[PDB]
Amino acid sequence: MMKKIDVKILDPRVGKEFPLPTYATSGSAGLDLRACLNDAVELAPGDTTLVPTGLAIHIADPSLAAMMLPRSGLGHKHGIVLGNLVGLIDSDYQGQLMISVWNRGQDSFTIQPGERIAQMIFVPVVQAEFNLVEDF
Amino acid sequence: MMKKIDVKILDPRVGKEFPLPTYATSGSAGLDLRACLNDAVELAPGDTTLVPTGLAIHIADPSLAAMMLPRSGLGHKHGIVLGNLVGLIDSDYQGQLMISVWNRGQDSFTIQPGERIAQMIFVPVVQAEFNLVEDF
Amino acid sequence: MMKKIDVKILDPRVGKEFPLPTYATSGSAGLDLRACLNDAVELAPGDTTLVPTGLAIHIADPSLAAMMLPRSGLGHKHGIVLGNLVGLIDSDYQGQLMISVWNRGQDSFTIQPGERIAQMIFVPVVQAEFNLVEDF
Ligand SMILES: O=c1ccn([C@H]2C[C@H](O)[C@@H](COP(=O)(O)OP(=O)(O)O)O2)c(=O)[nH]1
Ligand SMILES: O=c1ccn([C@H]2C[C@H](O)[C@@H](COP(=O)(O)OP(=O)(O)O)O2)c(=O)[nH]1
Ligand SMILES: O=c1ccn([C@H]2C[C@H](O)[C@@H](COP(=O)(O)OP(=O)(O)O)O2)c(=O)[nH]1
Repeated sequence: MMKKIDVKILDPRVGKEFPLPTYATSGSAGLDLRACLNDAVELAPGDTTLVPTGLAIHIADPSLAAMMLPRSGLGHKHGIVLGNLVGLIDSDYQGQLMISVWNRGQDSFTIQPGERIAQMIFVPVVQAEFNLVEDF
Repeated sequence: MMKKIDVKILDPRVGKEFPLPTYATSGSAGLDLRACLNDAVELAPGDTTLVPTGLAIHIADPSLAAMMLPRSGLGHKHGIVLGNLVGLIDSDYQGQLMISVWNRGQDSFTIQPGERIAQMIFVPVVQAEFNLVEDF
Repeated sequence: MMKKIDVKILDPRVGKEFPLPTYATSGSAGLDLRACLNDAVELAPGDTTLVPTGLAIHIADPSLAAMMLPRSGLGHKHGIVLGNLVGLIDSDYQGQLMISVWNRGQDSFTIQPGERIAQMIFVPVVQAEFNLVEDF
């Protein structure tokens, strides 16, 4: 299913020094995001850091949200995951996408400028209207 | 999209001492949940604890589930996340919502009564009917 | 909502030594997955391991993805979660489902052959078509 999402580029390097995110295959559910850094960031085990993506999106439709997940190989093989585990991006959020990266493993790891470090999917969300009942 | 969800309050303090969860903005995808505690809980790095919310919901529609996620600022900035990473609440679950809180960081942190510590979103789920094939 | 998903069994023990995954209740959103191991795997605190499921699925519909989540009791009570926190399975992925299991807790834990260690849900995903704008 395709839905149009507005995106604004916040850093000159995006699209130039490294590309805008794209779905690898037609059956891909997540987009990879890349670290828009100036210099490489070394993470010792336990450290977390905030990495800019140089992008800002505006989903604008209230039935849709985006989730940021770890990448499997990096999570499982290298211990490089998200400090907030899963990031949730609301339809009305329009600031920069920032990635909390946490080193949950036992070896230092250096994030390279432009490396793909997390992935994003867009899911339908429903807003609950609570019906108070004293018992179900 | 709005769907009606039944909710039963399990503790007298909910709605009184602190409010029932609400969507901050019209374009919010998650509801914040608050710790329905009697006393503050100090978490040393590594500790996990189970926090009641004083609420029980009953989604009751089998095409819908709820997920409990960490809050970004607390996850990323303070290392306060969920012990089971992401909690999944089924449509037929009707017991109390309980939040596993884990201190994945390096400083002790005290959870205050009524503090917002996790967030919940409602997503559509599909139930798979498996078609056995010997090869795709 | 029911959607048909093709599944191919990769190990003789699946369906025989332990069953194919099923929804416990009609209102269940996730399927439990079981470790298709030969011998029990002991995990010391900090360790991660990759566990086969002996299964391969092919969602094949591009509006649908599957997520692998920790099980609550094991995550919260025993510190046994996923090394990549949340696993995302694309509609065109057709290789074995493998589970990164991480021991985030403080006690060694042994995974038994056939034990249920993670759960899977199928969610609708949307593929974003980015509309470049200089400002929102
Ligand atoms: O990994 C993340 C998570 C969230 N956000 C943005 C989008 C979201 O709308 C806003 C607030 O996030 P939250 O999960 O509501 O947490 P908090 O209220 O603790 O800031 O920050 C990010 O850029 N990256
Ligand atoms: O953070 C959580 C996760 C789950 N639950 C409830 C809802 C769910 O229906 C029930 C069982 O959870 P599960 O993920 O199926 O795990 P387990 O079978 O290991 O108890 O517990 C919570 O209250 N909080
Ligand atoms: O827990 C997991 C996560 C993913 N996969 C499969 C499905 C997915 O299509 C493929 C690639 O996963 P990914 O999240 O894209 O990460 P990476 O590109 O780092 O391999 O591996 C698994 O078997 N188990």
